[PDB]
Amino acid sequence: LFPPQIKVAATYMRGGTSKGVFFRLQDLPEAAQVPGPARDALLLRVIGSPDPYAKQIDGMGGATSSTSKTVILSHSSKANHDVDYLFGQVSIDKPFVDWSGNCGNLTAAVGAFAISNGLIDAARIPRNGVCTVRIWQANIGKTIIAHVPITDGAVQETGDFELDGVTFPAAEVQIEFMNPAADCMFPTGNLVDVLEVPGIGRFNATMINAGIPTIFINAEDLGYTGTELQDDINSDNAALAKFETIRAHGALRMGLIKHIDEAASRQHTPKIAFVAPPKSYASSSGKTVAAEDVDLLVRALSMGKLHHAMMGTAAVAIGTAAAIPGTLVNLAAGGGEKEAVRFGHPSGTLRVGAQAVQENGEWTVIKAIMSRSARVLMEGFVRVPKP
Amino acid sequence: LFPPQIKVAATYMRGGTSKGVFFRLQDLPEAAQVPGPARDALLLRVIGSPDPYAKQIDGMGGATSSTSKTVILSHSSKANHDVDYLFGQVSIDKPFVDWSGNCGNLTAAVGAFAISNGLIDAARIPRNGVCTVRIWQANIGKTIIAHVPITDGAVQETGDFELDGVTFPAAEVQIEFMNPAADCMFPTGNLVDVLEVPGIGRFNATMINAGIPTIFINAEDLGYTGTELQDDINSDNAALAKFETIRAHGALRMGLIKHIDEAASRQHTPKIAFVAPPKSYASSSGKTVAAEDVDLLVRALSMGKLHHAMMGTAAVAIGTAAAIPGTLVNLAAGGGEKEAVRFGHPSGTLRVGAQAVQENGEWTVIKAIMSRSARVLMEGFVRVPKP
Ligand SMILES: [Ca+2]
Ligand SMILES: [Ca+2]
Ligand SMILES: [Ca+2]
Ligand SMILES: [Ca+2]
Repeated sequence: LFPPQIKVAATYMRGGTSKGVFFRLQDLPEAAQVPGPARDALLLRVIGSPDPYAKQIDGMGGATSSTSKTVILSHSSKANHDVDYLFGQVSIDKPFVDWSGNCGNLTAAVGAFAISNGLIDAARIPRNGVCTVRIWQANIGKTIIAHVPITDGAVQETGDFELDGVTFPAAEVQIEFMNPAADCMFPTGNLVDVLEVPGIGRFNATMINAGIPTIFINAEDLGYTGTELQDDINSDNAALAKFETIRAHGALRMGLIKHIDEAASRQHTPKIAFVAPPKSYASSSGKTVAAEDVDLLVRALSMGKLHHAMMGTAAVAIGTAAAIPGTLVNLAAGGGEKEAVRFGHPSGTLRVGAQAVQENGEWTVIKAIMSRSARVLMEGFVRVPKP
Repeated sequence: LFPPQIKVAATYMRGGTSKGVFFRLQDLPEAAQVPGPARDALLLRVIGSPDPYAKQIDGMGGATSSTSKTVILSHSSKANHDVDYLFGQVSIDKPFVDWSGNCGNLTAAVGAFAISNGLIDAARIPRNGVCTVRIWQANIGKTIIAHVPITDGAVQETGDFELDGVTFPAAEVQIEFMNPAADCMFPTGNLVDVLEVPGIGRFNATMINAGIPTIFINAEDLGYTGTELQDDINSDNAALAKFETIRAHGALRMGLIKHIDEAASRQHTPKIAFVAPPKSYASSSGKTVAAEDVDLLVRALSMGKLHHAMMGTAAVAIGTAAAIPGTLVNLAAGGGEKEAVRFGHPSGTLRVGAQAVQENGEWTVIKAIMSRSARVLMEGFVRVPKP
């Protein structure tokens, strides 16, 4: 006996440079309406994981970190919030869904999905204009604001706003990551540190907890320039192994793990990235990024490979770190106080703003801001074999 | 000033080791219900192409040949057929949909889709048992038969049938490719030819038109063992170019194209593949394929890269060629008469049957047979901006 597949109401969306499968909590099977193995098993099967072929041909996944993602949204019980946002990074190779972080790219899609699916107080949705969606990011306990355009009572998806890494234009969605610093911003208590990896090297690093726990290293310390593309790194097993050990040692120094061996099973956080001063390069689309077009270069890894553009959470970490004089990110951008930076990633450029202000002689960051876009790709029902 | 996206009823399915977006003809926007610019533009946009980033983040595509596919199905008005099947291979990088060939992997999905969407006379569907779907493959003008299991009047999707390259088991769907040889099996009139490839060299090749036009060369004559996985070839841009030049010159030699430059925008057909005698190797999943487990090894390229498993149409070409004594495929399997072969591809093994009969010095093949599986991944509506 092999019962028919179940059907679960879902929407497949692009948010920024990421793709995800979005669910209303109430649309999930009863067993999956709370965190736990039942929920994880459903999401794993929807995506096509675990997959020893690493192709996700038997699911909704695209076999990359940017395309192996799930989102569960529900009404909020938090004061001054409209929607609760839970994000699951679905492992391609392991039966594991990681709930330890946010997805900054899908935030624009979160706002749109909430409006389109009855998760926002109707009084907050104008007939035309802007719907300000106040998102409670339930993974990290942070407020994120999405300013979603509205036309004729519906989300305005289409438009002429272009973002590097996104093939086609769409409507601009402004996002505000409120109070991004973990609440410490710098867990080591230092703006810069030296990560000692005995027998491998010594590496200047800034370790910051804002957007997502992130370790920034200088490109030159790795023999890189910061202009590298995926093909320069992602077939280099030695380089990948090196990034992973530095990430592990950074995780230990940040107090995110107690023993170095824990890093193997904790792949999603912290992120590791490398920075450099402005330099001209051809992006992955063949478009020239001039040194004059950027304040710095940043490349980041996700789930053990160089990311094709930039993770939204990592973009928050870049903006926040750039606003603090003396961080490796700030110094790559020429030092001094900074309200915003435009950085060069493999697919082009991204501008992120972060207002740092002194209070009691210490830096505080009110918010980090960026613009993304989002659109529905498919809507209806996903199917999996009966649980 | 920017109209909403349109909704198009569609089903996203896995068929064999491929994923595709399936449409009823009548569900398409009127402009796309005939061949031409409007249809190709729509399918490109659904998939997320052309994409200079080569990631298909802004569409249904998975940025690989196995995952950049569209299918248009309708009830057949042709005598002795149930469903008209039109397959479009959507280019990742170019504004092109290739209509020159079939997709053998998606054939099982075509049968299931036809049953589930009223494209076959209900009187032909048993309440419980197997529904024999007669498919008119409209790209190549051939009959293909799909034997789809039925439970309680609906397609039985789930089951315990396992196929190398498919993550999870599903219901077995037996497929029959009727009279696979082109209306000639060997367009050159020879079982093995010397293919002259200007700027590269000359190669012994079997060029066969069955399932899909295919050029077969010995692994050793290209400097390979036949045990190669994707990482051994797909980052070797010199090797890839060499393959493409040979593929182009083979296309010309087979009379598929009139001029060598036509191969640039005819990428789906012909295919190029290399063969070897049985050898042990670890598959892409880490599973050992023992030499005793197979009759030969075959690796094939699709759209310029080594394929992750095997194309279904190339599997037909392999089975058919193996059945004709003296082809490079037959010789790789040790020669003599063969009614079926199991070959090793990067993902494991696949068995194909194709009995050949000799009369008056000529071999004919009534049918090529293999088993696949299919399942619905998502159903509902895809969205694209208003055309
Ligand atoms: Ca990628
Ligand atoms: Ca293919
Ligand atoms: Ca129709
Ligand atoms: Ca592939």
